[PDB]
Formats: sequence, structure tokens, C-alpha cells
Amino acid sequence: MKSFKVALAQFSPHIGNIDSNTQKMIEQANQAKKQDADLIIFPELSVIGYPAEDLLLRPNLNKRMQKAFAQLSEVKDIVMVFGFVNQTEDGQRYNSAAVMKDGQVLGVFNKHNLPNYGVFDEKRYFQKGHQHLVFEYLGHKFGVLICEDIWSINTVKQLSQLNVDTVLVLNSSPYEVGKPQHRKQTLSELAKQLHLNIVYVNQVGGQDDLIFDGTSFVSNQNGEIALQAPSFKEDLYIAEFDRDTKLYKVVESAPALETFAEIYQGLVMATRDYVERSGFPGVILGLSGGIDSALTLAIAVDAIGAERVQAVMMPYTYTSQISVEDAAEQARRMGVTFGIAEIHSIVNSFMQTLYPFFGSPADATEENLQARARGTLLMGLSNKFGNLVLSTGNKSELSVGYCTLYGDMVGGFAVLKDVYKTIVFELAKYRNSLSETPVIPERVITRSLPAYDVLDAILYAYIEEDLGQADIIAKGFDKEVVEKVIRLVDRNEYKRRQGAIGPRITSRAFSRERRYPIVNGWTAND
Amino acid sequence: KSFKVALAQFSPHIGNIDSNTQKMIEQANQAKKQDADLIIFPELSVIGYPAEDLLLRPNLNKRMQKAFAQLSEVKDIVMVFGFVNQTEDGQRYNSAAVMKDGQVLGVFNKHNLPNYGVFDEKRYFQKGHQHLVFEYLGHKFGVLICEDIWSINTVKQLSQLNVDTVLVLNSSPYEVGKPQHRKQTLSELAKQLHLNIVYVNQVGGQDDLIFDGTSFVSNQNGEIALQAPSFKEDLYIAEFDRDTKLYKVVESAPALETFAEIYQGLVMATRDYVERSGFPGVILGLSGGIDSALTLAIAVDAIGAERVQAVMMPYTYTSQISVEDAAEQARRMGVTFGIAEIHSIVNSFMQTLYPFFGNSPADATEENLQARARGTLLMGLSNKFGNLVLSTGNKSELSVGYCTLYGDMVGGFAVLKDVYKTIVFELAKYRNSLSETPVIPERVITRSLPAYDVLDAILYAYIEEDLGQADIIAKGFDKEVVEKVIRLVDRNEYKRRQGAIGPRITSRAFSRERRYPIVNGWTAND
Ligand SMILES: Nc1ncnc2c1ncn2[C@@H]1O[C@H](COP(=O)(O)OP(=O)(O)O)[C@@H](O)[C@H]1O
Ligand SMILES: Nc1ncnc2c1ncn2[C@@H]1O[C@H](COP(=O)(O)OP(=O)(O)O)[C@@H](O)[C@H]1O
Ligand SMILES: [Cl-]
Ligand SMILES: [Cl-]
Repeated sequence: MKSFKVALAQFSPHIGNIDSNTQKMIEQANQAKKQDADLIIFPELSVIGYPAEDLLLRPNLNKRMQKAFAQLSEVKDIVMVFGFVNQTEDGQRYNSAAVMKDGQVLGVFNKHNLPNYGVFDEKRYFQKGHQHLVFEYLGHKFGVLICEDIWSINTVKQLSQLNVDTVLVLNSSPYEVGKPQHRKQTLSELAKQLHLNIVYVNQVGGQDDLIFDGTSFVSNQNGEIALQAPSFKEDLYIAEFDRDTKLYKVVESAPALETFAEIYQGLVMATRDYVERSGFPGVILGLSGGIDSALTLAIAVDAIGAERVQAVMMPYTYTSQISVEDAAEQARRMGVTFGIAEIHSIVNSFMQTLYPFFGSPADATEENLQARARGTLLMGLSNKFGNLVLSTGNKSELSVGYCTLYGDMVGGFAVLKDVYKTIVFELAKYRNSLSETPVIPERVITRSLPAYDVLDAILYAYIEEDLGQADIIAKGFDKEVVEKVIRLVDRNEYKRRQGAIGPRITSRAFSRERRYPIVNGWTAND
Repeated sequence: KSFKVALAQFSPHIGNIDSNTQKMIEQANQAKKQDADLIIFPELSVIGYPAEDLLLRPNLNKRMQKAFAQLSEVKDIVMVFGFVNQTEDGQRYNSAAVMKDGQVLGVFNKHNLPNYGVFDEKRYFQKGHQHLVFEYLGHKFGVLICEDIWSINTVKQLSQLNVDTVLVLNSSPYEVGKPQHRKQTLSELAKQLHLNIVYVNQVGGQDDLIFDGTSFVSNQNGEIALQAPSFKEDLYIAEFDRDTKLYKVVESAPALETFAEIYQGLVMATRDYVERSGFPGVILGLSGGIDSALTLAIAVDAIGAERVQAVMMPYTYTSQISVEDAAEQARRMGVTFGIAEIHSIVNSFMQTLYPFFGNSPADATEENLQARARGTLLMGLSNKFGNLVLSTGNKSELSVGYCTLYGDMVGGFAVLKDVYKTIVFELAKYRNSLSETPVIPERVITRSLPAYDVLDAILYAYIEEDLGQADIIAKGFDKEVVEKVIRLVDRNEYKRRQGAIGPRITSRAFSRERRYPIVNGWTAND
């Protein structure tokens, strides 16, 4: 029983970009070695990332996993524990963890408990494992489990019956309020009950509609937490096992974030990641003088810097002068480009055009025109100069439909869509507490393709037949044309999501049937 | 002995157990009048398909019990129908009940739970392991559910029990060519295994799916005895001949041609979405192009010209030919037709955008404004008079992003979203072939709530906690207020789907995590 160091790689994957994830894993394995780490543990499915969705069904996936193992086999002098998709001779696919040292696969674990509830759909992709993986390294017995496995009492008791010393847990555990600290409380008490250490490594970063908080930790077999990684940070954390005490050395950490601080940092991270991974030069949003847009403005500025944020105030007849001053003042305090674009002429033109159809008492229709004029103005600026539009609707509004389709719903990312109005106020107060001078004014808080016959054949091949680029070209189509079409299909996933539902007639409809990430990194070549 | 089997080609109202139960009772009584000895309903007929997360509601089992109690009053006919079977441990199965004179003779639990493509049954059900064979009038009936009949191992097990007829309940969604393919495959299976197959399928449009029906009876010699048409709700009777040991062969019309079948499916789906959402009519922009011309014909065939409105919205480069072809189809089909010029609206947008654009060169931005002016105009008319807007984008356009967000993507139902442009031409040609005078001009074919603190508490109860209205009221909230909030949440499912993605921070996000149907008939109480 020798002393050793464990590197927890709190890692943010590019979903589907196996080449990129593998390269970063190698870079992190090198960095852990420089820090005298003897093992490095990566998140669940780290080679491809989470949620990769229907990328996990592509026929060429196994060959890419094999190439990834070949590249990882070149890393020397450190045990690596990482996530991959294990496909067996029969064709079964497993959610798996590999233990590798000097190009030798020491063992493979197949996840036992496949979540298929809430945000999880793992039985669309994987068959469940039945066997356990225990390996001895430097006199220490390591067990391996994946995410949902550590929460199944039966699965963990089985591994405990093998008298494991440390359980290594790979995770893609999504964030929700309170979960980061709740994970630590539960797995600490569990570590104490079973007299074993738990090394809990979690994915970090925003991905489409999800946040992954990271917040990795090491809990000792006495129930005390030895190492605590912060939430929403990508880094390598080192834990040190003491041969004499049979415990990991306790490393002091900062206090846990307050509830609203945690939510706030999560939204900042999610906003930054969506902006960066889609390659946007910046963001733009409508500033109404109200608290939702004021909060979104602060989050955007915290995410990518004021130099990349643009704000537009779009007053109409019933827009108070106080509203304009509060919007202008926050933009000034935060250093954000600010413009004013009046809509009364646009609205009047709509009304003149609609008049012969209306003839009708005024109602929501007239107010909805105002929202749509604003949305179209923002999309004009977005189309021209490329900033992502941030929608400012909150969860209370979206719950009861107090929002306008194609009006204030306009946007490519809705920062507050899962934030109740009650929480919006709390986040605004929190953000102001971070600065000597409130950033949110305090009164705001208290108020050329081919012709269709060729094009459709290429689309049918890519969509309905789910063929890769090489196989579509082999049908007799030109290579650059096929590459361009596939690029356009993947790039417009985000746009298809906002369209209305419609009836399926094919073997592969875009909605419900075909599940692909928006932020998608799957490289075209085999 | 000879007997008659009634195949109930049945269209459920998803989630409306009361209504589905009453209609099942009506069909069973109708089948008795026609001397049927058994009546077989579709998969999950009591609740419908896809009911999605309604299948997880805690009060579901009590509603199933009431439905069984109501069905127990039907006497003198064997009923075979779909329901959600919840056992003492709380596990849920996708099940079929065999009932006669208020007695459950047997229960079958589906063995093969599809979790691919459009199916997510492992989100809701555990799999069965046992077979249900019952003898009635000397005939051995086996019972299977949908995906079960496509699993050779499952069916071979029934063959080993010497079944005479396999009864199959199905919620099999439509895709082009599938109605006839089902008959060819299951007739050969019937011949291979020397058993008859009674194949009953759900029919009707539901949200993004079409169910074609096309129920049938295949004899053990491989010949089809009875063939129901596609896209019709009806009761079909098959007669078993004691002497020949076969069902009597009943003459049917020829199978629909490929494009005739697609066309009828789109008409049916459009009608069902319109009627089940309770819209007075539909409205659409007529561009003179083939997509909107086809959508107009489908809308008229669906609900009648008196409930269809068309608007031509020309701009500077809108050809006079385009306006005439749109007007002429409207006149030919008897559709109200109006013209709304957008020149002034677009000019107002340009004037407002000018100081932001400056001397940036014109591009797609300017043309996108035209699409957005049109969409806002259509939504003005929809908001004021209540017609559903039909969007006319096709699958080729949606694949490569050759559409505009909040412009020509505007709509509440996208008739052609899964129809490639290549198929659009064939559907227009088909529709013209039905009348002496083409409907589509040939030229077109060749070109007051509570404040947010109370509101958010109620929403948290309904959403995060998934409580029924009585349990939310028991927290101390006013009954009418809770009822109104729940109504508004359910009524705005369609709207939330069209909003931008955003990051989850709660235990129940609207996107991905919470999966409810749009056309939702779940009754509020108990
Ligand atoms: N069930 C539905 N399916 C599709 N579209 C619908 C449905 N119910 C309403 N709509 C559309 O949504 C519109 C109402 O939403 P919206 O335009 O945002 O304005 P409002 O602020 O009045 O809610 C209707 O005018 C109609 O076009
Ligand atoms: N990855 C993305 N996520 C969210 N929004 C995006 C993304 N890519 C582009 N957008 C938005 O979609 C717009 C492009 O679509 P659209 O407005 O319909 O114009 P166009 O017809 O020229 O494509 C961009 O201007 C931007 O606002
Ligand atoms: Cl989790
Ligand atoms: Cl099917």
C-alpha cells in the first residue's frame, strides 16, 4: 500500500468531436504527469462528450473509438480512466470506462444503471452492464462506476462486497440548484457507510439546454471530504493518498456558494459557452428598462465582456422616459454599446396595412405588433453584423404564455427561460451585491446549391439513410457539393428547433425522430 | 364453430380517458349489433398514443380503474383493449386486457418496448415476460402489442403454444410505403408460422405524427382476408369459417398510389390538428409558388374552403404573374383572398435600421425583412380573428436553412415540413389529377393572474412537483386561481416549443425534461 496522487480532470468536452476530446485528454494526462499524478480520471463518455444524442448511433462510431484508443495508447507513465462507447462483437453498445496504462487496456467497465428519465435517454443508445471492474495499483484496490451507478444502493453494495479501497466515479451529472452540495452530502455519508473512498469526477460546461457544474470531489472512507473542486470551472485537481493514514489528504476549500451565486455563475457559464462554441462575435439584446433584460445584460457582460455586448432600446408611445434612462444608465455603467431605435413608424405602417382586414376593438393584437417590430429590428442587426440575439423571457412568462411568438421570444439563446420571475429578482440583487455601485439600477429591482432533384437525393442519403459523407459521394455525387450540403444541414439544427410542428411522413423526421446536438462537433471524415 | 371479430380502427383523444372509454363502449355496442363475438382496439386505446409524460401522472392508475369499471358494464362481447397496467410494486406496463361481462379474463404486458426513432417506451414502462393465450369457442387466441409482432422470437413463442389467431394491438405511426409493407411482411409471417394475424392499428393525426390505420386480417395461408383503408376511423368485421379454418376473404379497393397515400395523410393530419385544437379556420400566405399552392389545396380538402383564408403579400419584385396565379387558385377553390402590400412596412424598417447599417452593403438582411413583415402581418390577422397560421416551408428548405426565422417559418402547423421539394411537385400533380379543372394552376407546377410570488409557488407545485390541482389547492391556494394557472400552462405547450433553447437550472425544465403532448385531453380532476 504505497502513497499516490489522483488527478481529477474537471473537463469540458466538445460534444461529438472525438479528435478534439482525445487531444485534450492527452494534454490533461501530460499536465497531470507534470504534477506527479499517478492516475487521471475523466468524466463519463469523455472521448465523445455528453449529451451526444443520436451521434451515438452513427455506424462509423466504433472505428473512431478505435482510433481514439490508438492515440491514447501513446500516453506513457500514468494510469488513465476515461469514458468511451464500448461496442462488442455482437454489435451491443455500452456506456463504458477504460483503465489504460502504457497502451494496455487493464480493464473495462460497462455502466449498469442507464437513466431513462427526465433529461436522460440512455436506453435509446446503450445496453446495460452486469460485471464490476476492480484493479490493484500501487497496493490500492480501485473500483470503477459510472454516474447513475453510484446512486444505486444495490450496485454500490456489490462493489463494496469486493472490499474496494477507492471507488472511481465518472460522471456527466447535469446541474440543478442545490445539487452540487447535495452530491457531496449524500456520497460522503455513503462513503462512511461502506468504509471506502469515493473519487467523484464530473463534466463541466454549458451544452445546448444543459449546464454541467463540475464540482468534483474526493470523499474519504470516514465520511470527510478531502478535496473540493469549484463549480463551473475547468481544471485538473490533485488528491493525495496517505499510505500511513489510509486517507486522502484534506485540502482546504472556500465555502460553498450561496444559492443565487451558484445559479448566477451557472447562467454566466452557459451563456459564454453557447456564444463561444457557436462562434458568435458577440451578443445583442433589447433593453426595456425592465428587470429581465437588465439581468440578462449583466449576465452577458459577465460572460463575454462589455466590448462584445450590444444593447438596443426600442421605445414606443407608452414607453416611459424613466425606462429609457435606466436602460441607458446601466449600459453606460457597464460599458456596453447602446442605441435607441423608435418603432412608432414601423408599427403605424403595420396598422395601416392591417386596417382593411380589421375594420374590431383594439386588443392584444396591437401590442403584439410592437413586440414583433422589436424582434424583427434585432434580427436585422443580427443578420447584418452577426451578434447572437439573447431573448429575455423568464420561466413564469413561458409557463403561462405571457410572451409573444416572434416578438419578445425572438432569440437564439434564452438565458432566463428556466428562471422563475421570483428568482430573477434574487439574481439581480445578488449581482448588485458584487459591486460598490450597483450595475443594475436599484429602482429597476423595485417597480449555390444544386437543383432540388440532386439536393433531395443527397439529403435523403444523409438524413433518412444516415449515411456518412464518403458513402454519399460513392453514390456518384460531387465531393464538394456533398460536403457543403452536410455542413448546411448540421449548421441549421438550431433553426429547425424553433419551427412549428408538422406531420411525419418519412422514415426520419427532423423533430422527435432525429436527435442531434445544436453545438455539434462530429467531424465529417470516417 | 364460426365467429366474428371486430377490428376497431379507432382514433383516441390523447389523454382523454373519459372520452376514449365512452367511444370504446360505443364501438363495442356497435360491434354487437353487427354480430361480432370479439372486438379489438388499438394499443393503449384507453389513453391513446403518444400520451408521453401523462403516462407518469400519479393519478393515472385511479383513472384506469374508473375506465375498467365503466368498461365492465359492456356485456355479451369479448373486448381486447390497451391500458396502462400498474402493479402493487408500482411498476407500469404497456398492456392489453381481455374482458367479458365485467370480468378480466387475462392481461398481457408488452414484451418489446421500442426506444428508437419516434418511440420512448422505456421512459414509461417495464417489459413483460409472459404470454396471454385464451380459448374462446374452440379457437386459441394469442395477444401481442405492436413491436411484439415484429420480434420473431416473441412470435415464435406463441407459435409453440399452438395459437390459432394472434390478436395484435398497434399504435403504428405512418410513413410512406409502410401501410402496404406491413401487410406483405405479416402475411408471410402468418404463412411461416401457420397462424392467423388480426392487426388493429390506431388512426388519426396527433401532434407531429400520423397514424394511418390500415388494419387487416391475414390468414394462416398467407392471404389477406380483410383490408381496412388508410386514414379512416371505422369498425371492420372479419368472419372465421369453421370448415375452412380461415377468415373469409373480403374484397377491397386497390391500394393507394404512393402520392395519393401521402396526400390523404397530410389532409387528415391537418384536419385533426385544426379540429382538436378547436380553431375556427386557417390562414396562410399565398406566394404564387408551389409550396403555398399545395398547402392551400390541402387546407381546403381538410376543413372546407369556407374556413380557409389566403393572403398575397407582394413587395417590389413580386411578379404580376405570381399575384394572378394566387388569385386564380383562391377563386377556383372558393377561398377568401386578400392582398396586403408590404412596401411601406419594409421601408419603415429600413429607415429605422439605416443609422446602424450605415453603408454596409445590402445582403440577405434586407430580404429577410420582407419575410418577417409577412409573418407579422399573418400573425396580426391570426391574433385578431383566431385562424391557425399554416406555414408552407418544406423539408428541403428546412434541411439547409433556406427559410427565415420569424418570417416564412411563422405558423402553428407546418403541413409540408417533412415533405421534400421533390415530393411537393408530385403531390401537386396528384391533386390536380383529381378534377377536370386543376386547382393549382399548371404554370405554378412549371416555373388576471396573481402576483409573481403566488404565481411562481403554484407553477412550482404544478411543474417541478408535478402535483395535481387538488393537491396544489390543499397547499392553501384558491381553487379557481389554480385551475386557471394549470389551464394556461397546458394551453401554451405549443408556444414554448417555438422558443429558443436556454439553460436548465431547475429539477424540471420545459425543454427535454418535461414531455407533454400539444393536443392534450387530460381532464383536470382525479
Ligand atoms: N394550439 C395552438 N397551436 C398552434 N398555434 C396556436 C395555438 N393556439 C394559439 N396559436 C397561435 O398563437 C397565437 C397566440 O400567441 P401570440 O401570437 O404570441 O399572442 P398572445 O400575446 O395573445 O398570446 C394565436 O393567434 C395563434 O396564431
Ligand atoms: N448556432 C446558432 N444558434 C442560435 N442562433 C443562431 C445560430 N446561428 C445563427 N443564428 C441566428 O440565426 C440567424 C440566421 O437565420 P435567419 O434570420 O433566418 O437568416 P438567413 O435566412 O439569412 O439564414 C443569424 O443572424 C443568428 O441571429
Ligand atoms: Cl445525476
Ligand atoms: Cl411500428
